[PDB]
Amino acid sequence: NSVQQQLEALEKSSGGRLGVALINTADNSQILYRADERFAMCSTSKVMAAAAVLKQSESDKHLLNQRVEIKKSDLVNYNPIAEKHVNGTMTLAELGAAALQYSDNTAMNKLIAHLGGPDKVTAFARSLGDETFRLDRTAPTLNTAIPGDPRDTTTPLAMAQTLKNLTLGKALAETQRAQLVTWLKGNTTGSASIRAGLPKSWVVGDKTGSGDYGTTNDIAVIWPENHAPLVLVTYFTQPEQKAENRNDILAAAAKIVTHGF
Ligand SMILES: *C(=O)[C@@H](NC(=O)/C(=N\OC)c1csc(N)n1)[C@@H]1N=C(C(=O)O)C(=C)CS1
Repeated sequence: NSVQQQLEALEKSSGGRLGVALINTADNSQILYRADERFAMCSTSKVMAAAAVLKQSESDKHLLNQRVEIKKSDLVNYNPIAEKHVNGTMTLAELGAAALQYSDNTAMNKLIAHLGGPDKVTAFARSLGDETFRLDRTAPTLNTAIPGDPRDTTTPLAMAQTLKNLTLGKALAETQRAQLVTWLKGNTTGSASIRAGLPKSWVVGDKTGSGDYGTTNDIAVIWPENHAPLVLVTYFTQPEQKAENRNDILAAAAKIVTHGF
């Protein structure tokens, strides 16, 4: 079976819908599966919000250290870092780190509020040439992941292209690019997702997402030991609202598409 056959078979066995885009930066080749179809991003959208703040910081040397007050009323469904800082402050940099490395939903909301709302995140994506990304809601409602709902969606290929631009390319100034990469590499939430399908010693930066409809996502940049980087988006969603999330499917997809590399 070819790689395409392998992916189709994975989806068939999955009980849902799998979206994969891998970009091999060695030769600009791609491994694409439903890559122009829309999926709910869930918390993978946090990369775009953090990057939008990094872009602003290029032209404001005080931005990343700007204090943001954290209140009990800011707490939502999942906020392991922000809850430690109630009655105190976190900087915008600390909010970026918490959003990306712990998937702190309060931190995401502070980034969105700072930027001026979800539509400002969409505008930032558009500024990078991403015609597909849209952010419509704050956390946690951006994770409803209802089949066919266009809110808070993108396609695997659009997200792979933009993640490449953000981390390895044309989107950010060098210090800010490096900061985004540092954040992604230090993610704590991705052990069982793309990372689990790769050689243990490969360096990886990623951002996960999980939502309703068993929606289970991960977006990654991967640095092999002897090869150019790979950029990989694995999105997965299921037909029933209360389906279990399935990080194992993402690991399995990663293993399939990184074979040989
Ligand atoms: C991002 O995806 C976000 N997900 C949620 O807050 C969830 N629902 O909001 C309606 C959700 C659905 S299933 C589940 N576990 N959480 C955060 N993302 C993750 C992640 O896996 O990246 C988390 C660690 C914290 S919650």
